[PDB]
Amino acid sequence: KDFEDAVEKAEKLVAMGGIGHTSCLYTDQDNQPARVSYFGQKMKTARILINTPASQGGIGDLYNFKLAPSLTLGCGSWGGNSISENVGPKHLINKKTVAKRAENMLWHKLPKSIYFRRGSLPIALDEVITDGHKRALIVTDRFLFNNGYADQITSVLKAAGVETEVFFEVEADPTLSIVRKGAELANSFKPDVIIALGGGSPMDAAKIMWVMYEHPETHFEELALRFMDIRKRIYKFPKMGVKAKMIAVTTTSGTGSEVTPFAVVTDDATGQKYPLADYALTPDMAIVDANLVMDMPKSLCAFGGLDAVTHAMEAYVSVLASEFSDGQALQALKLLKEYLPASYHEGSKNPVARERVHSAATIAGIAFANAFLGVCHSMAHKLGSQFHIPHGLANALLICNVIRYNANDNPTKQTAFSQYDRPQARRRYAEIADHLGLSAPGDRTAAKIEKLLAWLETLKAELGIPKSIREAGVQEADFLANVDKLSEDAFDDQCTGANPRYPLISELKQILLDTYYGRDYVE
Amino acid sequence: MVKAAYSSGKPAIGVGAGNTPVVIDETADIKRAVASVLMSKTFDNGVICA
Amino acid sequence: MAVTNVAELNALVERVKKAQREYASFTQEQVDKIFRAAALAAADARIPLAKMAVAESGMGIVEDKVIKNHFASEYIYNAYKDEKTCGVLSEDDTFGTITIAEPIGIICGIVPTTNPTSTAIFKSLISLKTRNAIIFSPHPRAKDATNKAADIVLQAAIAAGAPKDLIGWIDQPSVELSNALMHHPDINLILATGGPGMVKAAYSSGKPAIGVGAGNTPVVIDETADIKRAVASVLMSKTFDNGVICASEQSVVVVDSVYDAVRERFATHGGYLLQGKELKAVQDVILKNGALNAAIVGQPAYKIAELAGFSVPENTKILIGEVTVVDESEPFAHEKLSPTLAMYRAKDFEDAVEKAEKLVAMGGIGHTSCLYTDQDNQPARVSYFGQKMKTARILINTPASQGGIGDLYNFKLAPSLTLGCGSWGGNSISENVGPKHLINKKTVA
Amino acid sequence: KRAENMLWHKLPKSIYFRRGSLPIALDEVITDGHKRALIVTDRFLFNNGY
Amino acid sequence: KSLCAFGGLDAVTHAMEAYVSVLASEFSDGQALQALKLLKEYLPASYHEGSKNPVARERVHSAATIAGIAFANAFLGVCHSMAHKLGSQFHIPHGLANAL
Ligand SMILES: NC(=O)c1ccc[n+]([C@@H]2O[C@H](COP(=O)([O-])OP(=O)(O)OC[C@H]3O[C@@H](n4cnc5c(N)ncnc54)[C@H](O)[C@@H]3O)[C@@H](O)[C@H]2O)c1
Ligand SMILES: NC(=O)c1ccc[n+]([C@@H]2O[C@H](COP(=O)([O-])OP(=O)(O)OC[C@H]3O[C@@H](n4cnc5c(N)ncnc54)[C@H](O)[C@@H]3O)[C@@H](O)[C@H]2O)c1
Ligand SMILES: NC(=O)c1ccc[n+]([C@@H]2O[C@H](COP(=O)([O-])OP(=O)(O)OC[C@H]3O[C@@H](n4cnc5c(N)ncnc54)[C@H](O)[C@@H]3O)[C@@H](O)[C@H]2O)c1
Ligand SMILES: [Zn+2]
Ligand SMILES: [Zn+2]
Repeated sequence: KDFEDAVEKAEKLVAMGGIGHTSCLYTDQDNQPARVSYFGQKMKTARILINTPASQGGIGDLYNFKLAPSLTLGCGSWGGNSISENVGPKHLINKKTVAKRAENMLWHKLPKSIYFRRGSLPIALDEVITDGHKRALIVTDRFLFNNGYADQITSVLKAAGVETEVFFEVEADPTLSIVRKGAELANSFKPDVIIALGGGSPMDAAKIMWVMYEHPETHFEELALRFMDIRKRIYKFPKMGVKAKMIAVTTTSGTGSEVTPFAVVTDDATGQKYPLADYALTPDMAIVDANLVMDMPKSLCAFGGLDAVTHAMEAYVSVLASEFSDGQALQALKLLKEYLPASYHEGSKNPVARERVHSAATIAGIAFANAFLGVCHSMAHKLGSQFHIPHGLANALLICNVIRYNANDNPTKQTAFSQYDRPQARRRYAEIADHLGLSAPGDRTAAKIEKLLAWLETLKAELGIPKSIREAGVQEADFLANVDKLSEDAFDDQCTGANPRYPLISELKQILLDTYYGRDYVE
Repeated sequence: MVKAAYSSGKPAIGVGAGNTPVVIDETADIKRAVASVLMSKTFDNGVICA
Repeated sequence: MAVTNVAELNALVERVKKAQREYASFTQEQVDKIFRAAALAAADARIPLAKMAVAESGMGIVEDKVIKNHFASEYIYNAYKDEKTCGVLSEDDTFGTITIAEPIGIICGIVPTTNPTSTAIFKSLISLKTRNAIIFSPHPRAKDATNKAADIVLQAAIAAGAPKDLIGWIDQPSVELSNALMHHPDINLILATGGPGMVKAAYSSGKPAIGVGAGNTPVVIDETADIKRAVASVLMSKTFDNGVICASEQSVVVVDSVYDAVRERFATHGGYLLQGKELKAVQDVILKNGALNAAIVGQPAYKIAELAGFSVPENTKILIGEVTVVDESEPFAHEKLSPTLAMYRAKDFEDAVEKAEKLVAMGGIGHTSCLYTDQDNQPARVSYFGQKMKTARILINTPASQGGIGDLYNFKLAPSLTLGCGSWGGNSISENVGPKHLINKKTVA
Repeated sequence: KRAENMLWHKLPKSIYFRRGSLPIALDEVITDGHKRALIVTDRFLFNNGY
Repeated sequence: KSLCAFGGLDAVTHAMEAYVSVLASEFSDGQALQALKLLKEYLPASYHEGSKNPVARERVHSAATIAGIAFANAFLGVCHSMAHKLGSQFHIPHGLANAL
């Protein structure tokens, strides 16, 4: 009685004899394009013939010139076949492939402008004035707002005629609860530039509230998913910068978060530190000036400067370490060898040493933005979030054992990478020990690692660092009850995938036990 | 035969039988649709598949 | 819910057949929502699924099943992220052809015991990508790890928009319950991975079956190779999950020009060269009754020597036996599924390929070979090796465990954990199985 | 008092490099919505398939 | 071979003038010295061999860009000022002019 009833009767006529062989349809194929697609969607055959005699049109190269000519017409898995096509010579081939080795594409991604000198805070802030920005949001710490550090930015900004607003309610660790508070302030103010004034946690909380202001429907449970490789991850970060730029003014001289695509934020429901890593979190401008670093106390200068040593030391031995980030990893260790003892003792009376340490933390930030950290920062994120040890103190205790852990000739379960030839972390640790001049002109490879370990054993001695985690204020009844949970949490903290060794969970608790009791790790 | 060709343990490329339901709606060419059915169904007295 | 015998098995397939025919009418847009959310929660549970598969079977390293469950959930998502499999694939206006994709239907899924949870992630993701269902029948040794792995993908898909019962699994397998599933009248495909006794059974039921076989991996290291690369890549891939992976390096063939330098590079590192009494003490522990015993499959290298009757150091990783004959009488020329090697010596490069041609004769006819040489300065040897070896994939300067599966070291092989061998080994694919093998392309001429 | 001139470190937004990363980097400019491209080459590089 | 020797010696002068310049800061001193370390060890190897030592032809192609990181932010000295005039007057190719 209708066209749509005729296809219904035809669907029951391919039910009795032959499930997916061949149907046919006669209509004007030019004036009716909606009926030739409804008939192709309903009929469960292998070939759909239109205005064609089915004997000459079922076989190929007649009336169509695009079907493959054959006299054995397949029906697919509807009729119990495995072709669903016309059988030709391409079904009897057994294709054999020869796959040669290729290397993973590396990169060197930085902010668009890294401005740095002694007093280049207002000269760099005049660039964001002339770019047409009229509404700015400034994310600071609570200490920096009460000490006039946030007033050095608002005085230059409001003198040119922009609308500023200061969010000064971040903590030492940027939990997720104080991020959605600033993201609620963001879309109620609608800024055009987010200035992340601060050293660590004020910058990591500003990068995530840059996401939730740009795309307010993103889930934190999908940002914190651990990938195996970037450019092949499941949750792609959306393209940001469509209504808000990011300026990154740093104050502490230990963390290069102004150039790295990292944002370590706490979940605040289970108490876990999650390093969120994708290159959409890179700021558009990093301002590293040493006028904000002069009045830094001695406890923050020693915690920061020893953290930036471990930044350039793990980015040099990593598997993603190429020739582009080996010069910056060694330059940041040359400056931190000569000036970090001078910047701690002399403090603010020796400004030319406080400036070089503040630059060497950012140069180390160039290194591990493109060649990520190893297993020392994977354990330091869990050790710092469990017992409230500040970041910079945690990885300073751990670095002397990870160097003895990674420097092995035949390690158990070396990692998989196409660029990484063999386990060669012991040679690259010896290339540091003579670039810094720590070695005599005649030495073996195993003797240069001892002079490297003896250097940062005295460097932590004259900087007020304790010898163990027990001397840092951790009870043995509390540490030994969580040393199995922290050894499994550090296995999947997304910095594990760049270590030269792929660590076992039994080996990661051996480093944590030998660092609490003050021993040295021996396999 | 398709049930027997896939019953021996070996990779098999089998094909089956089949009907061919034809739909001739109201906007078709009646002089083409009738003369093409008579040509293809009498082709070798309809021993051809499809 | 549970399935233990044939009376409620037919109630499981009839539940799946009802819920698949309303999933077969989905669009391209609302399948990519399901396929993304299923892979998003399958990589989230890479840690607990890896600890269950070692607690159940006890034949692997827990740290290696993490990056195998991660490979089966984010590399399978990345290659088939935007691939047309549901609606109109192509269309020609000058020739007048429309190519429409379809589903196949219910698929019998047969997982092995070596990869009990990673293939359950892989076969589930490529099934609901092509809008069809799958019924799992796990190995009885590791039945609880597979049924838990398919449950995380199912409960994440229903929250995304899938039907109520799309992925089913046999809760308690048997040799009769699995045979009753393969002879069911309303399933259409058998995705079956296992040994050579299973491929003969998967192609014996009257149904189109996509089977894969086992296989050796003869390695040819000629005189112009990188010795520091070739030794360090064999140790990485053979100790990857203690060699339970298909296409792991079961035997190497070194030329006589660099045979001594390769042995010294193996001896100073984690390899242990077996000498004299220890060589014969391990040849009677691998072949039990003319077949590979299940007591050494996936065990570490110090437990195989402990089962043989001596003691190696606890940190040794590869048991090397220098053998001479290429035959079925030598037990070291077989597939071992354990960190154990077999070093052969050849007098030339063209003699090393001849010994490698006889090493793909015993176990696995067309699975995987390998070759270590400089692929730029020697283009005539990479074409002579590709013409002589009758395998499905030829790996050059590549660890065979990470290089047999795709998207690692090559970026052009299709990533899959079911590696075909072609009609040499009694298969019908000769490729890596992806979502393009479960389509049933329909043309409109 | 003496002050110092503001220095900088300005680079391209992405510096992709390895042995064969020409088509893997060209897939980024495909997904950015670019539909019309102009390629400025030398006369030798056009006649030699580059 | 004529283009490999003209180019690789040009990139030596790129990293050597960007290291002694007055705009040379601590950010572009590591990249200026890294590009001279790679051009010392592989540029004789990349000229003699060529495509028979690809791992040496790759490091020279990377060391020219690492030197490009150096003089993008700390500009060249007086050697390239004379080489632009010496090369445009007598048609000496760039790379040969600043090498002399
Ligand atoms: N972005 C990254 O890639 C990255 C890398 C490492 C660590 N982090 C995160 O950052 C945190 C470390 O940050 P941090 O310790 O460098 O800074 P911080 O935010 O921890 O600052 C420490 C405290 O000192 C005060 N302070 C900050 N700057 C000061 C100054 N100039 N003068 C006087 N007092 C000052 C602040 O009030 C603050 O409470 C870690 O918790 C870690 O999670 C991020
Ligand atoms: N689409 C196509 O490719 C195509 C083409 C022509 C015919 N056909 C089908 O074939 C039929 C034509 O009659 P037919 O006599 O060729 O069909 P048939 O099934 O009787 O085929 C007979 C041939 O198949 C083999 N055979 C039959 N039963 C067998 C068994 N149990 N075990 C092993 N071998 C067996 C015999 O060797 C015999 O020569 C039609 O009904 C049609 O559906 C299909
Ligand atoms: N081709 C590949 O990519 C690949 C991948 C992994 C493993 N494999 C092969 O599989 C083996 C892994 O060990 P395994 O114990 O799984 O091998 P196996 O042959 O014992 O296979 C076990 C599975 O096959 C099924 N099976 C076994 N015998 C059967 C029969 N008679 N009828 C129906 N089903 C049957 C069972 O359901 C079981 O889950 C290796 O030896 C390897 O060669 C191949
Ligand atoms: Zn740090
Ligand atoms: Zn020049």
